[PDB]
Amino acid sequence: HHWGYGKHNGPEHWHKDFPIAKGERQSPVDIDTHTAKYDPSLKPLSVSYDQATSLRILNNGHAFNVEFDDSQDKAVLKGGPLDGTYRLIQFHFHWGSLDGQGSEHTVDKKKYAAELHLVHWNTKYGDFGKAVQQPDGLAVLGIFLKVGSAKPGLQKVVDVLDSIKTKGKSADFTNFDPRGLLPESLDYWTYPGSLTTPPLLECVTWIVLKEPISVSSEQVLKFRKLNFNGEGEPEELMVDNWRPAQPLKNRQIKASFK
Ligand SMILES: [N]S(=O)(=O)[N][C]C1234B567B89%10B%11%12%13B85%14B%1158B%12%11%15B%139%12B%1061B%12%112C5%153B%14874
Ligand SMILES: [Zn+2]
Repeated sequence: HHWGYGKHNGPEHWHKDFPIAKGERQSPVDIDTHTAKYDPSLKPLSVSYDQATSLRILNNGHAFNVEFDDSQDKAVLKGGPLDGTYRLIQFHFHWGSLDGQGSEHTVDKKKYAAELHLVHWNTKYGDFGKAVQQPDGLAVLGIFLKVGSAKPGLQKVVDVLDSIKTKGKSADFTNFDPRGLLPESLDYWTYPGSLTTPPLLECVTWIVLKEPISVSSEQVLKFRKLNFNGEGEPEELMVDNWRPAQPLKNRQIKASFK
């Protein structure tokens, strides 16, 4: 009986194995745009993905992960609220069964069709496993997806999903450029939070871009053809793999923009 997104193992059950689910800095959250305050102390955000080296794409039974070589500083996030250098390790998405749901963060209670998480770790801690044990160990760049025009830089991902339909399947995925998944604007909201999946560790500086990217109906439909189950098991479509908004508690969301 492991964790997932169903009635019997979903978000409302996670706290039994992972008591930090009811912690003081859980993610995601609703971003109330009128309560978020512009912060002049924020430095410019630097997304440096030119040298990124993708390796593989994996269906882990919860989402698909595009993994990167993070054995040197090649694709890095710095600036904004961050002190130091954070290395890109992987990205993945959360999405819905319908276009009106799928994001984890919400904006004035609005749910987007999906949300992209680019996961980075603070190089001062030497490895990802050490980083997740620290309050400032990770920086996750969150980008909302809405349905409209196709995102050309997403299509290479979309076209490999056939090869990784079921839990445990992986495919080589070299030379993928994550720059093609970014919107024009780097305007963002930031707050201290957590991983939104077990182990729900309170180790993340969240940076959520205000500008969504647009993807086509056909693109998101292909996400929805993935499977939570393993090969030769009854088919359970990989949809609605999002955690809902959690209590903000003693936190302020800061805006990079006026
Ligand atoms: N939505 S999230 O990025 O907070 N958490 C997803 C994951 B998957 B697995 B590792 B990988 B890295 B860590 B565990 B799980 B946690 C981050 B990725
Ligand atoms: Zn995520």
